[PDB]
Amino acid sequence: VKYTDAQIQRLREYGNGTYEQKVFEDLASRDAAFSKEMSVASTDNEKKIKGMIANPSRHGLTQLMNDIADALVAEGFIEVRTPIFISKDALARMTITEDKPLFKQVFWIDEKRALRPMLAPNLYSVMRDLRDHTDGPVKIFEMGSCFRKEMHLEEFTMLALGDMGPRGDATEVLKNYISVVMKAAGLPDYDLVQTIDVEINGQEVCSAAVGPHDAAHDVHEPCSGAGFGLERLLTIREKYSTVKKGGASISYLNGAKIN
Amino acid sequence: GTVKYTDAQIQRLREYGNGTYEQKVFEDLASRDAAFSKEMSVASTDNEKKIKGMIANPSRHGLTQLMNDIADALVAEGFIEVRTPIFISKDALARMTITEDKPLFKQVFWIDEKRALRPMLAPNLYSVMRDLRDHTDGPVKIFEMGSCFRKEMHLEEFTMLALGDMGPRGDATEVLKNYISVVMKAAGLPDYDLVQEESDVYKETIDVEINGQEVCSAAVGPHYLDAAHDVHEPCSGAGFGLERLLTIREKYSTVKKGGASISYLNGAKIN
Ligand SMILES: [N]C1=N[C]=NC2=C1N=[C]N2[C]1O[C]([C]OP([O])(=O)(OP([O])(=O)OP([O])([O])=O)/O=C(\[O])[C]([N+])[C]C2=[C][C]=C3[N]C4=C([C]=[C][C]=[C]4)C(=O)C3=[C]2)[C]([O])[C]1[O]
Ligand SMILES: Nc1ncnc2c1ncn2[C@@H]1O[C@H](COP(=O)(O)OP(=O)(O)OP(=O)(O)O)[C@@H](O)[C@H]1O
Ligand SMILES: [Mg+2]
Ligand SMILES: [Mg+2]
Ligand SMILES: [Mg+2]
Ligand SMILES: [Mg+2]
Ligand SMILES: [Mg+2]
Repeated sequence: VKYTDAQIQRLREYGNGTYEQKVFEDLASRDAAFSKEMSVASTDNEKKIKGMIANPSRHGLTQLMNDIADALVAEGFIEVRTPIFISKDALARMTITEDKPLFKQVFWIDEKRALRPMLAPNLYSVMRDLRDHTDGPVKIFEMGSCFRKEMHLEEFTMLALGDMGPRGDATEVLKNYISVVMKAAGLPDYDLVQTIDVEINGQEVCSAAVGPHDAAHDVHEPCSGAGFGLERLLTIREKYSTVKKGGASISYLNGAKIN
Repeated sequence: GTVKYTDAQIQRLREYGNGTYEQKVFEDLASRDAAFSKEMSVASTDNEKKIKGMIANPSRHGLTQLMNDIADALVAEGFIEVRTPIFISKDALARMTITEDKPLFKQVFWIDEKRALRPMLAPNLYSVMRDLRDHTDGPVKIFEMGSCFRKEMHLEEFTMLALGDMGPRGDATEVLKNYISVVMKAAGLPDYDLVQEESDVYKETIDVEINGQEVCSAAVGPHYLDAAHDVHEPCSGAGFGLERLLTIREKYSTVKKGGASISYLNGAKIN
């Protein structure tokens, strides 16, 4: 026997073990193991919360953001912050129009504005404007909340980075930026898949592309960028049993259930 | 003289300039207009220099840096940093006494019939604080920094720092004043006034004001609000506007330049 579906959900509520691989000889031994792992999960959870209260730390998601950010600034990236609201026109220039599947996932605020589902539209705008002020390449990044109707969260934290202007072996430059982020995140082992996808054990954690060409302009600047889901990265690194425990929450705090 | 820059001229000067244009007086319209022309060119020169410096010396964002400076100070004092969802429920708003007939209710961005963008951090922080009380007999001290939203020194999206301290050791007002001091000093704004102000939600607040400008509202309770969140002990909290703090410290001429933007970056207009 394995743990039942309901037992798996019960174990993952307070526990961060790997429960799905466990196998047993009969119901009696499944049930004995379940009772023991439930008790251990709950007591460990309680001790972890008592530890945060006793010795508070920066939030794990905030820490991950700072670790990546300082690595990117050291690589010459400017940090930007852009609004969570974006325009319908801005989405349509992203090709996210009434027919695209993502469009149905957009949270509208009024007839003309939405919560951003991605950072790219704002980031490309800022990169283009900064390039008006320099002869050299412009490298920027942003970390912030994005929203989609729905490892899926309705609110999730994206890291988006971009590099605009004269490059030189753009694909290798982008792969190096991915390396910088993944190593700074504490996840040095990953797979690149095909535009480039980053996977860990088959789970996508980043999508990146060279030359996402900006209908407003006949002639484009060379551009590269990459978008990472930070709750996914944190979940994988800390081995949390669901993606709902390491990010924003009123039930979980840094992996532990508070209620 | 008595002639000032026109309101339109002030807006034009502040678009790229961070000077103090509202102070200028002139003898006549000709002198006003000649000064305007000169100071518009200064403003755009200074703005371009700031942009070029940012490109030559990439850095963390000013708002992010302020957030880190204050957060590290609060963690050093034993505050837990929490992150909570931007979405909150209509019922959560009602427990704050933000119901259909209140003015703040009119400022809420609704996502659907039952959910809204949070206009304040208190609803989620009350929930987390109360749950953490189940795990300790001592003080419960938490803070969050994050975006709040209100239909509208006012932004529609702004970054609140909110802190809560439940079951403080000592007098709740004295403790609140001390943690306000920790924040303001860590923000680089050690000179400020505390002023009692009226509040629809809190009855009375203690506000932090710098030269008359509110940057924080804080309160002990009141009891009805605490009890609505199942809190039955001395409690206090405070909410700071981080863009307002940064604007005042960096002497930016509007509140739109130091936070999130696709036009401004750290005080400079990029378009
Ligand atoms: N729009 C805008 N923009 C910018 N900024 C801003 C805005 N709004 C606001 N802001 C800021 O924030 C702060 C705070 O807020 P308020 O106060 O509301 O505001 P007002 O008064 O309205 O203002 P004006 O200027 O218009 O006049 O407030 C609030 O929200 C409050 N909530 C704060 C607080 C207090 C207390 C408490 N307690 C507690 C908690 C939690 C838990 C426990 C306890 C909390 O959180 C809290 C909070 C202002 O100042 C500005 O800066
Ligand atoms: N709902 C979500 N919750 C958490 N992370 C997300 C969510 N949507 C996207 N991400 C993260 O943002 C990154 C940006 O990629 P992108 O917008 O192309 O995602 P996607 O193609 O919709 O992903 P998925 O196939 O995993 O749903 C994704 O690699 C993922 O890590
Ligand atoms: Mg998706
Ligand atoms: Mg993808
Ligand atoms: Mg107000
Ligand atoms: Mg006020
Ligand atoms: Mg106030």
